[PDB]
Amino acid sequence: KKKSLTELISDLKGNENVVNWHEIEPREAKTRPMPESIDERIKAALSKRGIDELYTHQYSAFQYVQKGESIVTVTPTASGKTLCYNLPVLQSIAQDETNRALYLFPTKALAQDQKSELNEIIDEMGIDIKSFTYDGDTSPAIRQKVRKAGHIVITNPDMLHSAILPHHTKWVSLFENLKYIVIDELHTYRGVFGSHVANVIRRLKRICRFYGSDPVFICTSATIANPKELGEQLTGKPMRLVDDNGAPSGRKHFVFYNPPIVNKPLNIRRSATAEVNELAKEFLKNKVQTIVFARSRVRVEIILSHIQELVKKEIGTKSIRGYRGGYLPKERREIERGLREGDILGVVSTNALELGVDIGQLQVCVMTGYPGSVASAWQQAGRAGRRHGESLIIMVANSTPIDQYIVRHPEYFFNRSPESARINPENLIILVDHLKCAAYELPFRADEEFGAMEVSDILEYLQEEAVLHRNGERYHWASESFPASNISLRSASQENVVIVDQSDIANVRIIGEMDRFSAMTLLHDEAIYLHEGVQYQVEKLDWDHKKAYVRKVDVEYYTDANLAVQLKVLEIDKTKEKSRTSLHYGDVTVNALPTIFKKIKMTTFENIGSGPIHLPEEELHTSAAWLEIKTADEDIGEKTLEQLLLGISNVLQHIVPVYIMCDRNDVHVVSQIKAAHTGLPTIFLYDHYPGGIGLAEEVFKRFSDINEAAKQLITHCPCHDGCPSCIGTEIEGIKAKERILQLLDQMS
DNA sequence: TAAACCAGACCGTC
Ligand SMILES: Nc1ncnc2c1ncn2[C@@H]1O[C@H](COP(=O)(O)OP(=O)(O)NP(=O)(O)O)[C@@H](O)[C@H]1O
Ligand SMILES: [Zn+2]
Repeated sequence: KKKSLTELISDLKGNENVVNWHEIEPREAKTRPMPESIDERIKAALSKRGIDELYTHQYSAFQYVQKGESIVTVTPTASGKTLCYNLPVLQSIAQDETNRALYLFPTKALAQDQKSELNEIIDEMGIDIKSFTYDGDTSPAIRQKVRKAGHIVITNPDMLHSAILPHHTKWVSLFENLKYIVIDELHTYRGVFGSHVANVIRRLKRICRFYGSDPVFICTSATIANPKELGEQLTGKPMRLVDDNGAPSGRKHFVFYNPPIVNKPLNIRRSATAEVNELAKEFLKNKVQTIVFARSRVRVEIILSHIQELVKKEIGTKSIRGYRGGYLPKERREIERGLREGDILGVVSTNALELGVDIGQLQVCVMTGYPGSVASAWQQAGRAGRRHGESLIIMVANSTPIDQYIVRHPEYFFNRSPESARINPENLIILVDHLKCAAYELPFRADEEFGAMEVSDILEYLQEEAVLHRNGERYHWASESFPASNISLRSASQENVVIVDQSDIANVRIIGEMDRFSAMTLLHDEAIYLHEGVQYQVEKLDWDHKKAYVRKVDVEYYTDANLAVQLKVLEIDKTKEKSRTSLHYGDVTVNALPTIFKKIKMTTFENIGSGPIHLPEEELHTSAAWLEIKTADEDIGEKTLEQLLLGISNVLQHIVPVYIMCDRNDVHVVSQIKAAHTGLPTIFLYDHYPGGIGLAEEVFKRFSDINEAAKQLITHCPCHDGCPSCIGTEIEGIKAKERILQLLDQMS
């Protein structure tokens, strides 16, 4: 009636729907002694924390930083990440208490957690070293004190952009004695957002070199293929990489699971949801600490409900919690604390827990479908694993062509190294914005470089635009305006819809948040919102004021709605015809229609009703490049053509971010069989950004190279006929690669 | 697919 973790592994190993088993060997610690040049109080505080010797990567980090070489360390989960930058910083401040340090954290939550850990170690040390967070949530009263009292300042790239750099005169104390700059999640600063952050760091560099201090960069990265490369491109300093993980590891089983078949003629497999519910059932009933990742928020709530209902009989009510970003802050801090301290047995989470928050180590990880990227899969996997014991990671594939491809061909996943991080810090829009901010902070000499090389031409352009005035060889700010306040480092942002519960008007409370775009389908005027298994019904969605008023009624079902997406070219402004195709660049609009939502019983998963959603067709206006296929009378069948269009779309989504150095999400590639304005099959590439940010323009400009590199990728892909790294394994004839390549020929 | 962020200081009225 009680099975151990190893016994449960044995049961899984045999006679199952398992399709692959991958054993990751245990790794015993590799270590060096604590450098006894360290302050004795620091050694004692670390000895209390079980840190008597250092790991190889921690030691290498310390020595590298001690000599002044900038580092980027790839410290996995529970591998002593924090100490790599905490030891140099605390050492150097304990040496000369006039020293200071910047911590750059991608979120405010991680900033608060780092402040907490630093405060604990500082209290154990006994020296009056103050570490403050200066994010947006810092109340304006304490900000003045923090500027001139905080030895360690913990912020965002965002808050570095908007407040610290432009008021560098109010941060004198910090800037004159800046020895270290910590960047905690290098990989999250990629794509266009990384392009912005790069120029933010350039402005930080110029302020530092002005105030008389050249600090050294300590970066932490996830497992991306180019960590040193992204680190150098982002910091602009020579980066030396810390690869060798010297932390203790345990046996790790990484298993591919495929639901059984329930109707072979129609070839429908069981829900990955049901198999995951039952697997987490078996693991949590035996009190095994388990993380269960789900691809969407709704599936997170569904799996939470099912798992809790099936396991409450044996384990209890309060042992299993959910996790998604729309939760309240206090809620998420408590769930993190509970996963850490060991009083939460199971957690069902969105990808929000791929982010390196400290929830400790899990024993079992369950993936309800392939996350969508190799790096995300490996991140979800690294969330489980004891220091010495065993660990198990089950990836229950679903009915996705990509997931079933991983299942039919498991070597494909384990040979692909995780994705690369690409930024273009010389995007015209981004570089111009940040030049304006930098000039506002300090007058910029024309001959002096900004990152790569001289930028005097853009400075002439800026003087022409009444914004800069040129005195001598330096351009001064020539406008009463404040540039950094109207520039958003992640302008693909939004106001969020606040979820308010007017049940009793005596105690009306905010129960959560949700991005405006998602509220169209998850918080419509009769939606059901599930907040950690708690049922609410949206009474009314105030779209204009970003509010969703709900009540706590108890029903049997849950709502799901889908968005019909459209794309309409407004006007073509640049175009180039060819022998068989035509390539245009112009303005397009993407339209999202809420249409109707469906009611589905939670227990049976059967449709029990439908309803309308009366919301506006929300349209995004942006720029796009697109390719029209010219057809004669001798033309391909429509649906063979459509499948070929989908293949070309996949190949383009792979090649374009590589060529124009941006992220895969910075540009979408949509296929249309009969475009509305021409009737001709078309491939659209539009960057999803309110203002056209020039990705589609560069796609149009360098499109021939993109095309031929696409052909190159198709021919040098190791698969038979097709895989999800090229034409996407969903064309329904033989020799699909050849047809795709021929279409690429007619485009070239 | 989910998720994330944004002057310092003064002014005029409660
Ligand atoms: N030299 C050491 N000896 C013993 N334990 C150590 C040592 N260095 C680090 N640790 C342990 O490391 C644990 C947490 O590591 P940490 O510095 O937080 O990186 P991390 O867990 O990988 N960050 P994350 O990837 O977001 O989870 C603590 O519980 C420490 O006890
Ligand atoms: Zn392939």
